[PDB]
Amino acid sequence: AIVKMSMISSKVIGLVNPAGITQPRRLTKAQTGDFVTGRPEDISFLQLEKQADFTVAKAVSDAIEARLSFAFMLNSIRYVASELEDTLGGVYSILSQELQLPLVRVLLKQLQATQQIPELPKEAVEPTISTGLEAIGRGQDLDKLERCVTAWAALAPMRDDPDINLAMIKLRIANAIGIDTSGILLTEEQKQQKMAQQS
Amino acid sequence: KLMLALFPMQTWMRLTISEYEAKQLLSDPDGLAKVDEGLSMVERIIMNYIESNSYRVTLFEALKQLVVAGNVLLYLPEPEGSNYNPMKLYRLSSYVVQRDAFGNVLQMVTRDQIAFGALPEDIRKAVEGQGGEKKADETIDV
Amino acid sequence: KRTGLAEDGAKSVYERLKNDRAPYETRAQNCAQYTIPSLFPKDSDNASTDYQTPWQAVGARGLNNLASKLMLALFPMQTWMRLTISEYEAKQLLSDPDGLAKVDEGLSMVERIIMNYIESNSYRVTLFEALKQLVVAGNVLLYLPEPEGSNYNPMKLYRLSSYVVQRDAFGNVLQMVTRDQIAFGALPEDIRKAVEGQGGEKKADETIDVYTHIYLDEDSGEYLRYEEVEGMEVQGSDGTYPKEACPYIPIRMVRLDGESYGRSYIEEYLGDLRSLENLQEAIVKMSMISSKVIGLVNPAGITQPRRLTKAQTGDFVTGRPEDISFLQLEKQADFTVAKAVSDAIEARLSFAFMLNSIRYVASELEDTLGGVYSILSQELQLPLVRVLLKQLQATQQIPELPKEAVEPTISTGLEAIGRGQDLDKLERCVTAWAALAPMRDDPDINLAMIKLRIANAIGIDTSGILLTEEQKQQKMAQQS
Repeated sequence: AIVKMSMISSKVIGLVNPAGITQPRRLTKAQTGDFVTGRPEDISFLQLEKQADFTVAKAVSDAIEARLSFAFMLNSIRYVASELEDTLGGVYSILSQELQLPLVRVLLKQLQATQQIPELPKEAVEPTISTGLEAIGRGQDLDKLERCVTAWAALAPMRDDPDINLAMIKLRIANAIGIDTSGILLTEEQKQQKMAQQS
Repeated sequence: KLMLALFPMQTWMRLTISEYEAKQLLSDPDGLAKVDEGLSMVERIIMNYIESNSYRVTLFEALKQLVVAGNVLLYLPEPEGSNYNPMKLYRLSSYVVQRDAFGNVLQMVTRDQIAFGALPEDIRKAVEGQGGEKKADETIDV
Repeated sequence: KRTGLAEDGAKSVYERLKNDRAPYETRAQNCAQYTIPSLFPKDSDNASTDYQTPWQAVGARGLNNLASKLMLALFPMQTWMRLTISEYEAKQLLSDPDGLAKVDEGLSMVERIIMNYIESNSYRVTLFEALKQLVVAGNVLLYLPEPEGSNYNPMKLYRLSSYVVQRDAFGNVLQMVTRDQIAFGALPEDIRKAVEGQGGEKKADETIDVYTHIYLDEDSGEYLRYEEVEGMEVQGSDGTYPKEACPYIPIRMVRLDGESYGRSYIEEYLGDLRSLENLQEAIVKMSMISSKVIGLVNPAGITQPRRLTKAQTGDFVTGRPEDISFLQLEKQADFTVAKAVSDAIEARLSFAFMLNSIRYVASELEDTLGGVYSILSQELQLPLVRVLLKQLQATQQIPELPKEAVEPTISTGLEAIGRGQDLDKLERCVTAWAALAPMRDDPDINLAMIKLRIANAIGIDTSGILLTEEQKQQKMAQQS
């Protein structure tokens, strides 16, 4: 509607009042200047008076565009998923079970059928957990590991503090983080056997 | 946005081990770390295969089709040597599906118009045998 | 003697297929007319023709900006394809990870040689022209001539009007004919002798039509290529190319099932261009009308223009100011509404053409806006990287001794800009390893375990960079 009103507006028509004295022939057959007989009020141009309707139409169109943009994320990685992209329509979690997992379940088995990713663990089935949000960047294992290693870096000044037990604190903070320290942290037996081997 | 979220540059799938199921049959945690390293290698190889076969373009086309008309069938041909074989995207107009209430029942039929002369050898001989001679231009429905 | 698809002849098939190419030519001509018209002139159009400039003048800017952005993203100055190795399939047939490092170095050397060849042949300008033609009328045929020594041989770009293509629903069936005119002066010797034998006496000026036709072998074969000059082919040109490494590489911007090619990016914004150009033409014509000045003098008054004209500065003249008046274009509100609508159209087109904006101007900017630029990364990039290879490989310009894998190409931009992201995943792990030094004298922890764990978390391959227990043991034993 707005575009068609604009097209209507584009056309120019010269409304000349018959009761007047201005004759368009002498207007057309005249160069720049060239004083001509007539009155300006006689010549008038048709105009599209439909303005308020234009304003209300523009307001409604703006509102519809705003709601659609909010719906299409035009008015906005994990901030490109979890927040925004999984909040403006929860389809990043329904298409992670329809497109992501099925593809990695078929791609892995085919690549096993050929000799490109030989698997022979005999321990587990190595389940695929594509579930992007869950495993966007190999999970939140690097953050946990760096935090626990940084914490272990501290407490170094207080090594010569017989009252406290460094290993106990280290294991307690590891448990608090929830990280697995089966091999990272040497248990009592591991420490004793390492000391014996060192001799 | 969905293509930058679902399928990003960084690994998008993780291979889990279900700890305490492999620990019992394992010598020292170094074995668990080696298992995790092997899983990471498998993930890297999956990245390599997905990127080498131009899967991203087909996935983006499928994603756009899903947004406009949510449905697409992605056929993954069996690997043959190393020559790239991108998944042949099937739009809505080319395939049909049948589902029960649960979706357990599947009956998927895909229609592809390949002109004689480009028909896989087996199909070329099959169509030639069923009838007489097929023009190299006319389309053959498979 | 030619089999199916070629018995009638290259000329006949080209004439037959030209009728199916007409709609694409017409839409390309319309798109060119509303954008820069000189880009895609009509066949009849020739010298002495004036290309009236479009009124809107946003289509030209948008086309130029899209072409520039696509050149910058798809084909940057630095490397834009990465050679893969299919890890752990070579390790089974490889001695030590140092061999993997050497293989990676060789692949990098191959990539550098490809960059050198692409730059030395002015591929950038031809590719820019091809991208612009794709944006205005998405279809181009890029012929890559067989390398000869080291002399420059830029690809011979073929505009839409110079060739035809035939595709089935999949597009597997190809029957490509390219028409080019050579004025009997640059004709290679074989073609010149062929035409001289077929005909009588020719002139060095008159044009000679040369048709190159390639088609699928009727049997389980590859593409058959031959050149037809006038009725009969030339015995010299009997080349045969594999279905994979075809150096003609037809291109399409927007691919639709059934259609053999076309659907330019500007094709689906042609309505916006139409409306904006109509509005701008109306506004400009209104301005031109307003430019004319006419002195409307009321006859009922007493002011006579003759004494007004025959008077110097000052020179008091009898009359009344109200007698003399000038007609004006009072069409003002219409001007406001037309300006508002034209501005809205310009804004939508501008952000659609990226006017109101390597890796950010690509996987973003030229991605969220522009639909798919990754179709030109599988239709232009990969095919060119797969022909440059096997051509530089048939000639002795790149090493040819894989004997491990086929070394796939991941040329497609987003995936490979700057040899992937290996350098970041390496600098991060090296920075992590640089740390943990102060806690080395900590009997509680095993540093190697944390190093391996962080390497696994990053996902980088640590086969050679990090010495495992065994290799460290042999190294220490040998050092003694």
